[PDB]
Amino acid sequence: MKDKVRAMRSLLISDEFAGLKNAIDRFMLILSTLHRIDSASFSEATMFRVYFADNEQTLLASGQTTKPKAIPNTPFWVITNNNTSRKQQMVEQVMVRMGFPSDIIEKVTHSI
Repeated sequence: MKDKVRAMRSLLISDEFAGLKNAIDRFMLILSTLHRIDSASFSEATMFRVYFADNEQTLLASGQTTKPKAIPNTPFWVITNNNTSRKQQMVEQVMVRMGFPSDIIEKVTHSI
């Protein structure tokens, strides 16, 4: 887990992440990165209100105004009809389930 923590820390100080001025894109890059780091763990944590799916329609079936969006470089979709607080909670839920320690989770969610 220490190397996974290191990867999330590396994201937070990366040029790509720093350049993002909007919460939605930071949210998305965080999710993409979590999947990159451990796709199996990410899959379990997200497929476990429904926030995530492996297709757009499932999320539209949950609600027509959920504004589902594809998580880049993954097979997954996430609802985006939400504020930054809710985005933070979603990322926390995922990262807790994937086994991350709270310290890095706080830094990652605060960055959204």
